[PDB]
Amino acid sequence: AAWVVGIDQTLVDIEAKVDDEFIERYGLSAGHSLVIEDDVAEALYQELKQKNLITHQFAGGTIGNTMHNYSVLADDRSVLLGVMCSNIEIGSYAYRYLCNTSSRTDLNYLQGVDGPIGRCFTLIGESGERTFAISPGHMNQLRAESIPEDVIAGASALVLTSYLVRCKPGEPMPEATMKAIEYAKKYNVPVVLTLGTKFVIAENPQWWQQFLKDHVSILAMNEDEAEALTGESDPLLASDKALDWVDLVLCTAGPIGLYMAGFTEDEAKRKTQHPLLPGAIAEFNQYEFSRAMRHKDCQNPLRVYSHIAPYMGGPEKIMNTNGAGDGALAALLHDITANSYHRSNVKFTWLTYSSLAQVCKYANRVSYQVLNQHSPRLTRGLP
Amino acid sequence: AAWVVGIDQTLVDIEAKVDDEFIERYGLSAGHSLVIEDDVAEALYQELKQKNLITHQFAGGTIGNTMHNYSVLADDRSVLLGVMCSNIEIGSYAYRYLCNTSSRTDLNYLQGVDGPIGRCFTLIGESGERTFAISPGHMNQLRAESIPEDVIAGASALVLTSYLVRCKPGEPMPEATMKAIEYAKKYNVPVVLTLGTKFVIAENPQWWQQFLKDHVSILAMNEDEAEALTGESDPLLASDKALDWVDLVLCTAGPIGLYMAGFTEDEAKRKTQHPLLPGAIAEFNQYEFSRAMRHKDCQNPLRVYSHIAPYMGGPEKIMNTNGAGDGALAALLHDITANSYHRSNVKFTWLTYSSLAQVCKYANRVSYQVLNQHSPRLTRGLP
Ligand SMILES: Nc1ncnc2c1ncn2[C@@H]1O[C@H](COP(=O)(O)OP(=O)(O)O)[C@@H](O)[C@H]1O
Ligand SMILES: Nc1ncnc2c1ncn2[C@@H]1O[C@H](COP(=O)(O)OP(=O)(O)O)[C@@H](O)[C@H]1O
Ligand SMILES: Nc1nc2c(ncn2[C@@H]2O[C@H](CO)[C@@H](O)[C@H]2O)c(=O)[nH]1
Ligand SMILES: Nc1nc2c(ncn2[C@@H]2O[C@H](CO)[C@@H](O)[C@H]2O)c(=O)[nH]1
Ligand SMILES: Nc1nc2c(ncn2[C@@H]2O[C@H](CO)[C@@H](O)[C@H]2O)c(=O)[nH]1
Ligand SMILES: Nc1nc2c(ncn2[C@@H]2O[C@H](CO)[C@@H](O)[C@H]2O)c(=O)[nH]1
Ligand SMILES: [K+]
Ligand SMILES: [K+]
Ligand SMILES: [K+]
Ligand SMILES: [K+]
Ligand SMILES: [K+]
Ligand SMILES: [Mg+2]
Ligand SMILES: [Mg+2]
Repeated sequence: AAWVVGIDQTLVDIEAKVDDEFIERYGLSAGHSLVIEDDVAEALYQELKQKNLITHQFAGGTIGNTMHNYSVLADDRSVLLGVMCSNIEIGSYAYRYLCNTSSRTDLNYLQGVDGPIGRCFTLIGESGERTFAISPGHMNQLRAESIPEDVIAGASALVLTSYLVRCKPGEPMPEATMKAIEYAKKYNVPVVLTLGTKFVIAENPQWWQQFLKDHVSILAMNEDEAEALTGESDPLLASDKALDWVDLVLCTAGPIGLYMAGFTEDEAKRKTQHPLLPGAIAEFNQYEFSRAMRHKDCQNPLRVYSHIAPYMGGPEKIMNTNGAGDGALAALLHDITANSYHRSNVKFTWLTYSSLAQVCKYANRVSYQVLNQHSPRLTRGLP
Repeated sequence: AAWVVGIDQTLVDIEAKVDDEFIERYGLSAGHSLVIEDDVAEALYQELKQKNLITHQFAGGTIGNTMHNYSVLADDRSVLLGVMCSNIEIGSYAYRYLCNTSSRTDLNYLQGVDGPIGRCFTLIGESGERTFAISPGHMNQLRAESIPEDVIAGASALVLTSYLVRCKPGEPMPEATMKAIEYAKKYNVPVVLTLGTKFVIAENPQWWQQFLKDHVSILAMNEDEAEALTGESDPLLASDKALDWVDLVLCTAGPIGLYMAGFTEDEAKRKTQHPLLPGAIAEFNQYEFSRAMRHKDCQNPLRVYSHIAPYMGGPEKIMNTNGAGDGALAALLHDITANSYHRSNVKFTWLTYSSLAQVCKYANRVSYQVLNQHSPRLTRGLP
């Protein structure tokens, strides 16, 4: 009855640990996600195989990962829009993508293409920095016609990544994304945007601010992406600034924990039972126990905030940080879809089922689980 | 480092509720698994579509289900041997099979075939009886050459179903199964056999007894399959009889619960702390807290037994019984693979990591989880 829908560039992650000389030889920069040309991708790939450097291969992609993790956490249906090879051979990257993907992530609406899916070479340097080298293939060949209106109509949210606007001139993926947003507005489905790297956002932060104003209900980002978007180095102030443009903000801050900022109907606010925290906004967590509402659904919207430290107190061992923030987003999507199911099975129009503080606690536990494994994709739910 | 391997006939389950007149019109008998001819399968299928009777479609197959459930429970690798369409189109049954299958069930060793995978029409009658109509396609075209010796060599168990010997004359699947058993014996890998329906076993129980003697370490069955195999209507006596032929028996008994029978080194026996149960074997659970050992690894083998009632006391609602016993088997496979990992990461050579009583408790919880959903395949682990 309730489900979430996402658009991704269909990607398999190919992971390898490499030298600093490896990153330079293929024109990459540490900590970036960069699209590379086909001839560079082949030389890079051939060298990884030649030197037996590939450590893992698995379905990837920001939104693929997030829909996968949602369905693992909720054991409920998500729908992934994107491309898939029209003829899949055994053992191919497309074959692996299907096998790797969560059983409850519906892949029946992927659009056939006459070329390969994307490859993300996830390169870990000696210093521990992570770099993504993207060989797109046909991953940006999703057409607007292939966007099922009915799937978006019944969805609790439409989930997007900023990477979807990055493509070669004339490819249809940006147009397909805007068609899905059109449908979301038609059916009052909240649009979720997660940001992809500070460097990309920094290319044109003002364009992204206007995009958020125009189309986005829920924003997810880490503190560096937030600084690139808003100019605020303080995650709390960056989140508050972004509330000028969206309804609800998830801003993760690594070892500091994570922040949520949103709106609630002033009449319905709920004060916290935790000590009031100091910050750039004094006592910002005063109404942490409130549930989130879209701004338009409030007569007297009150801004509310929450912060929660990592599930992991102290410097407990991190196996691999890749994907931790997107895991926090998957927890939020679970709470939002739970609210949709509880509404159909029936006052104030809520956005989340739980309070900001409760959603933050859940997101923190999910992030921890992702930190304790190599993949950005969970394959079992929380204990 | 540790994994389990299974051989299945690659099958998608197509489920429908139908009338008693439907079962007769296609030559079926309630409660059976029957192979049907291609022209009958097409008429049966066309009628299910015409009358919009299909309620669910999902990857099926006894061993596919069990490898899937193992990997969901353990969040560890299983390997599935079998066939797969060589060219997979989007939306096809082969495409669905790959998407449905657990992320940690390795499907990279499936053998290409130039025809369709199997279809199991799972038909639920008005009276609640379940019938399986099998359209094999190329599911029995697995060749012995396609059995990876290295995969079996490092496995904690080779898992088979009695259905693997059912095929058309001249098809290679029986020979491929015997090749895998050959490798299992070569590397001292225990062979697991689960029985598929009382009616099939009853066709030649003595052949199955000799097969078990010759090749099988671990036997899994329900009480009706056990009666067909052994002639014993009492599940405890049927399990004890089967210990004449195998090392360890899992005999499930529906609302009565389930039984385990095995061997332990007499010196290493552990007495229970539960009240001694009456039965056809007096105080049969006296050494319930012992771990299981293969008979050949005992100098003084002692027969040990355990019984555990259902996790569900009382007549609590059952959503769908399909697959509950095979879920219990997946729990046992988890405990056996855990023992293999704990051995490599290091006395008596054990078969299970836990006692019979503990394995029975775990198997009962898994069965309950399968009873509380429609599919025989779990998509999330235990809480
Ligand atoms: N170094 C760390 N120590 C403890 N917790 C961490 C650490 N890095 C990430 N986390 C947890 O994972 C969450 C998301 O991490 P973050 O690095 O902010 O996201 P991203 O994956 O987007 O870079 C954090 O809110 C925190 O709970
Ligand atoms: N009617 C029932 N009531 C309670 N528990 C059940 C029932 N049917 C099955 N179970 C549970 O599921 C387990 C396996 O069920 P069973 O019907 O024996 O296996 P199969 O699926 O092979 O027919 C049982 O041991 C029991 O724990
Ligand atoms: N959609 C998409 N995901 C990306 C891109 N670059 C990196 N990622 C993914 O980001 C994930 C880590 O957060 C990896 O699984 C990558 O596949 C990109 O250009 N597009
Ligand atoms: N997200 C958000 N929307 C606002 C805010 N103030 C006004 N709006 C809405 O944004 C539009 C600009 O007037 C109108 O639809 C307003 O209702 C704000 O602080 N945050
Ligand atoms: N391998 C195999 N599984 C079967 C057969 N008949 C029924 N099943 C499966 O048994 C399961 C229920 O226990 C279903 O998922 C069916 O697909 C058969 O002939 N072969
Ligand atoms: N499973 C099992 N094997 C046995 C039993 N008794 C003897 N064997 C073995 O079966 C073979 C027949 O002698 C030999 O390998 C014996 O060690 C028994 O009760 N159960
Ligand atoms: K991000
Ligand atoms: K990770
Ligand atoms: K899958
Ligand atoms: K059975
Ligand atoms: K079931
Ligand atoms: Mg990080
Ligand atoms: Mg049953």
